[PDB]
Amino acid sequence: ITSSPVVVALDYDNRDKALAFVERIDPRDCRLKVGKEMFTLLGPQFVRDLHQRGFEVFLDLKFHDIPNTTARAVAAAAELGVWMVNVHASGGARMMTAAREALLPFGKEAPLLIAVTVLTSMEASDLQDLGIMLSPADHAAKLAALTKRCGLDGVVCSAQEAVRFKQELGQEFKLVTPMTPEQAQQAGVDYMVIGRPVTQSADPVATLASINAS
Amino acid sequence: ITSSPVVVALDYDNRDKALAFVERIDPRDCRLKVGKEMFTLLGPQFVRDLHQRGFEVFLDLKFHDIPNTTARAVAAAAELGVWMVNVHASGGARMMTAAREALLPFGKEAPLLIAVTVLTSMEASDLQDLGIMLSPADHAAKLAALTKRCGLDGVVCSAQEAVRFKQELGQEFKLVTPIMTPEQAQQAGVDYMVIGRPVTQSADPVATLASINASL
Ligand code: NA
Ligand code: NA
Repeated sequence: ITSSPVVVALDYDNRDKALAFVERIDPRDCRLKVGKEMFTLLGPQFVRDLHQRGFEVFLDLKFHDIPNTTARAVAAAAELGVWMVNVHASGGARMMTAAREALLPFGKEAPLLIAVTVLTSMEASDLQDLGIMLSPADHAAKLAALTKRCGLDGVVCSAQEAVRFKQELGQEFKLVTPMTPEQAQQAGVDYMVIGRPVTQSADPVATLASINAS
Repeated sequence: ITSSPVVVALDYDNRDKALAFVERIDPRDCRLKVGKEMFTLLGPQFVRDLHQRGFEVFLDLKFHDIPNTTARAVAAAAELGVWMVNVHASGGARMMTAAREALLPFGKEAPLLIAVTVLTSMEASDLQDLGIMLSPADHAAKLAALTKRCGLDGVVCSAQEAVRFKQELGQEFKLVTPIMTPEQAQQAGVDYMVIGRPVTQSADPVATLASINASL
């Protein structure tokens, strides 16, 4: 297992460079996130290699499709054994319900099922283009609320909103964040994705130690 | 390369079933669509395996992420040599621009870059949960217009919007459709037509395809 809430983003262009960083660290100190870049390049096999090496994996593919296809993609993630997988709440309640129901047969050995609400990249201008008058946080709030209605395990959101979300949605609703690793823990966050501060550091392990220690 | 506008959806749950079907057909008669069902199970190597068999491939993963991540995913698809790849218009105009710019190094060898607008699964009630009061057809038209503004090659849409989108967006702008029949889809202006079970679960898929192509 691992006591850490830290998930280290592996956003590498190349297999060996990723694994050479992964050798330098220990499954006890963090989990790993595998996103669309490395998955499109290497496939589930890279996730298996991380599993061999003892790590738990957040498969961050942000599934956004019709309900049958998302349910089958999420079930494939569960068959792969990953620890967390995410879907777009923008896919709607039926799609999330279907992703949830696909995991029921896996029991307590299913990955956590997290919704992306509003991508951290989106400003209000981006939202106007798509016909969303609200602010990024009000729309994210509405999507988070829809996510909890469908019984998913939690949402991706800013640490700024952790306070507000743990309020409206409950303590057990997991908040994943893609404001210090101390300030965020106190404000509600459950797991913390951190990339370059760890992967571009000199002693990622010590950096890991330092974040963890707080 | 085939002259057929048919793209047969590979939505199997294992490699051997998929290959049993694919080895029955000829790459001159159709293209193949690989979506999340099979990419999450078998990864990019399955795409390379289909190319070894001579097929062109629509990688249907519907990338919806921040711009710099989508852009890397799109370039990974072009490095794979796929014929088509898609993204969600919902990711916004900067994500689509970043996707298009990721294909500039690949020149004429680049995949066609297509944006999903509204998934065919979404009814008005599914959209209202999200704060969209526009009808699906109108929300898709809005996303389709944004897609063309960003310089992408076309959109996924229903044959029911085909005539509309060709009027609004022009003959060059590609329409990929996933009840109207093939010939009627063509007549409406659809460029490429994804077809799944009618072919994959047919008695003789070689014969079902040939009948489809004959009407086109
Ligand atoms: Na995000
Ligand atoms: Na669709």
